[PDB]
Amino acid sequence: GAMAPSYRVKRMDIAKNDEECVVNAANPRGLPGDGVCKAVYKKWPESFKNSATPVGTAKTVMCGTYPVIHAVGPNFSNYTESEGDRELAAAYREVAKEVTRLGVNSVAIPLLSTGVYSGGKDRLTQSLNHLFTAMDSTDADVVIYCRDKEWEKKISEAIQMRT
Ligand SMILES: c1cc(-c2ccc3c(c2)OCO3)n[nH]1
Ligand SMILES: c1cc(-c2ccc3c(c2)OCO3)n[nH]1
Ligand SMILES: [Cl-]
Ligand SMILES: [Cl-]
Repeated sequence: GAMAPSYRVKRMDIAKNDEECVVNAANPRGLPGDGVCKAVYKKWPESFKNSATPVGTAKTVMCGTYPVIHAVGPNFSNYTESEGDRELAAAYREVAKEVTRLGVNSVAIPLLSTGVYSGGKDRLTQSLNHLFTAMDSTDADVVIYCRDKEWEKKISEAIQMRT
């Protein structure tokens, strides 16, 4: 575990992370995808061997010895708000199981279902709160990666508010 487990947020490509493993915002079919998923495909293509996994689950595949945790958030275009909320919470619980199993001291994580699976809604708070619900009981240092300047500020505020 980390000596003083923390949350941090950085505004940069998660493919450039400085953590011991990465979470991919994966699609269920293990396809290269878009956004975070395509960045992860470019950096760790070997990790897409048999990475297909259902919505609400995570499946880890090693790129060398570097673990890629493929976490499949729901696409809110297809799910009801209620069912999507349940699957988004479930994906993050499976990420916490994998991070724990791997024994890493740090993990790079995107906000699941906030991009093209958002169904056109701002889900920063919904996705971040499910991240915290899952990761709070882990002792890994968590580094959240985002692209938007305003999201960075809002994620940073939410982290600092609970310290
Ligand atoms: C294509 C674009 C990017 C990207 C991701 C996050 C960023 C960023 C660029 O500039 C500010 O924060 N990664 N692949
Ligand atoms: C649309 C979204 C992105 C993207 C790629 C990598 C990222 C990211 C966003 O947020 C952190 O790591 N590229 N084009
Ligand atoms: Cl997404
Ligand atoms: Cl973002």
